Amino acid sequence: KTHVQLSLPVLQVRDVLVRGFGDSVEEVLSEARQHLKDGTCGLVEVEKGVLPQLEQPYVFIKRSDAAPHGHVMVELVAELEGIQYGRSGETLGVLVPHVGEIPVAYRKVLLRK
Repeated sequence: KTHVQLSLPVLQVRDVLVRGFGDSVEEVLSEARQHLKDGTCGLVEVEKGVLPQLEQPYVFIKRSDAAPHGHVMVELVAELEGIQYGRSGETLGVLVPHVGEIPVAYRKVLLRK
């Protein structure tokens, strides 16, 4: 399938134990895609002071369309030193590895895979 319905656990930034996917734009996008497929991917909602608590490069999920079965359509955009790799809509949050942190909510997304 070109798209996969996912429910992403929403994590508080101060709970997150692994604060990024790796060390290059290509690696973080790769790792994010693998974790999204394996159901081992969390979402941190971006507010004032969140991103400097996480590791660059960042992986964002961004709205790709204006929501089948409640799932918002999204795609991945990476960022390193203020340059983004991809072009998409509004940020729903930043992706991080999920290693058993207790979520505060779930974000239903339809991922262009």
